Parts: sequence; structure tokens; C-alpha cells
Amino acid sequence: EYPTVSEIPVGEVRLYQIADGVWSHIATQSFDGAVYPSNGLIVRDGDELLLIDTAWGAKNTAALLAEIEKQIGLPVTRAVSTHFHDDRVGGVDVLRAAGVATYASPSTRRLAEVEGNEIPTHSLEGLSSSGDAVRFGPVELFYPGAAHSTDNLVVYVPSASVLYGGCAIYELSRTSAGNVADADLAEWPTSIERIQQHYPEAQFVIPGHGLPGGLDLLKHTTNVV
Ligand SMILES: O=C(O)[C@@H](CS)CCCc1ccccc1
Ligand SMILES: [Zn+2]
Ligand SMILES: [Zn+2]
Repeated sequence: EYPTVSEIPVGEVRLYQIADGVWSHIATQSFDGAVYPSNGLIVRDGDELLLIDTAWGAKNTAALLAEIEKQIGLPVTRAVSTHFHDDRVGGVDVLRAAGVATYASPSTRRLAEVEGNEIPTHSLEGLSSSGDAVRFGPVELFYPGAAHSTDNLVVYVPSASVLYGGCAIYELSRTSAGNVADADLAEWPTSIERIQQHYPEAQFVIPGHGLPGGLDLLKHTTNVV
């Protein structure tokens, strides 16, 4: 039922209900010769929607807003990028032009400026040190320390016990490290434990790529790194 990579043509976006007020958006994009699926989060925020990450590109993100408009019908007013890679910030310009206020930690914003990626407009205070947490509307943002990247944040929806781990967290079927050029391998396992120790009542854990799982996904990631 969860959409797979061969089912989403590059340019299209699917929405998947995870609990109500919480959806994940799935898009596809090529990366060094191959196409991969990628997840993001959507959270109902009163009469508005909070977006967690872009759909990996300008055209995909445009498709995302259109799909949101078609299936949910509420405006996306804010977005948070969980790290500096293009599958997280690629498309913030389309979001900006659509009236969406974009956010990211200052760490993410400068890591994106130096790599030449799109840069979220606003800086998120209170997450510069491992273990820091801040609330942001219907969700709580957490900076566990360097893992997939040195700036990676994870997101938690209290009212739904949904833990969005981003690309610091791997799906279950993934048994190899893959690309970790921007990671801190030595610290990764420690950052994940910080996540474990911080959201032990998580019911759903969404990886940055692939199928949903449980807290089950954390140790699996450590074991793969
Ligand atoms: O820039 C990067 O290093 C990554 C963005 S998270 C590319 C992700 C592509 C991919 C996603 C999941 C598994 C293997 C490859
Ligand atoms: Zn990444
Ligand atoms: Zn990723």
C-alpha cells in the first residue's frame, strides 16, 4: 500500500495518511544514474498545514503543493527542512513563491549556502547542541548530533506519536551504508541513541527514504553504519 519507487514517475508526488493530521509525501528523483524514492511529512496545523521537507526538486515540490491542494485542501504556510541535501531543501524556492515561510537550523542554512543548494529563509533557534529540542507548532524538532549529516534534525508529532527520522534513519530493507560522504560515522550511533533515549513512546518512525517502521529502525541503522 505504501507507494514504491517504480510506481511514482519522476515529477509526481503521492500522499500517504499516517495518522490523522499526519501524512508523508513521497516523490522520486535521480541521483548519480538511478531513481530513488524520498519521503517528507505533512502535519495539520489548525486551518493550515506544516510541511516537513521538500519533494526533492522544484518540479516535484510544485507537484507536491498541487497534490496537497487536491487531497487535503488547506494551505501550507510553513515548512522545515531537516538537513541541507537537495531531497530536503530542493524546492524551497517554489515554496517561497507559493507563500510558504521556510525554516531550517542556521547550521543547515549555512551548509546549504556553501554547497550551493536552495536556502530556507528563516533560522530555527534552540538546536545548536546535541540533545536540544524546540517546539514548532504541532511538532517538536530535535537535534541529536551528527549522523547522516552534521546538521540533521528529526521531527516528532506528539499528538500522533509519529517520529520522522529523516535520512539519519534508514528503512528496514536497507542493509548497506550507501552515500555517507557528508556524515560523521563515529558519532552516528551515538546520535541515534540520543533519539532512542528521547522519544521512547514512538509508534511510527518514518525514514527519509523507504517504508515506515517502528523504533525498530534505529538500532537497525546503527547496525548498518
Ligand atoms: O545526497 C545524498 O547523499 C543523498 C540525499 S539523502 C542521496 C540519496 C539517494 C539515496 C536514498 C536512499 C538510499 C540510497 C540512495
Ligand atoms: Zn541527506
Ligand atoms: Zn535523503
